[PDB]
Amino acid sequence: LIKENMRMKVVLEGSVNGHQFKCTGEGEGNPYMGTQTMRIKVIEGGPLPFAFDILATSFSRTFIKYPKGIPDFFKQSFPEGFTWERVTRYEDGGVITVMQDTSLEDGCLVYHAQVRGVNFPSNGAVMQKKTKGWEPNTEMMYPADGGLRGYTHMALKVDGGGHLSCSFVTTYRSKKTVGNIKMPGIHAVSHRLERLEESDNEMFVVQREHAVAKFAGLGGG
Repeated sequence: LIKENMRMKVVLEGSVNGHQFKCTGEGEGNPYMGTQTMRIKVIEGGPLPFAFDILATSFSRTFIKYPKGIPDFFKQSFPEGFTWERVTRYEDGGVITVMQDTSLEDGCLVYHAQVRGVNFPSNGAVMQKKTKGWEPNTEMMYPADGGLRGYTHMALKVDGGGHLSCSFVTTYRSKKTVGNIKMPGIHAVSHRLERLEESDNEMFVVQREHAVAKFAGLGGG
């Protein structure tokens, strides 16, 4: 079901500080190598009056490299797929809630994300488009009643060389209820998300991600 080269398509829509928009993306990657690239268009509501960086982490968990010794929750969830629900809090008060469905349709991964952001300061780096991409990070993953909870502290680079911190907790839930998933233990996922291309107003973006699971040291228990 999950081949060495897999394509994905995504619809992402919602609002940030009351501004409605819709984006569509399509890409491909190597799910067992933890690599993927996506080409994204803002098709409604552009140009967005906020940094695209705040959406970039909402566009793919099937594409994580898992070593022997750590079961891959996401790959095992197919054909039914899985969902994820996330609340992201930024240090300047911005809050983004995202609900995402992941499905496998005609051999393609198909994502739908609904996003609602509020409370971003009007003259902050996000709403003034003064961001410069995400620093690499490590997400902790914990088993929780047959799903996973992911916990992340991320740093968004800003003009002036500072960072805006954010944290989030993601609930990952499998839609497979025929067949069982072999649950992992506590582990960590290292991510690096890079912007490859962008147009002037960010209405076209290409981004690539590398994600590799690892054991979590003392925090692994």
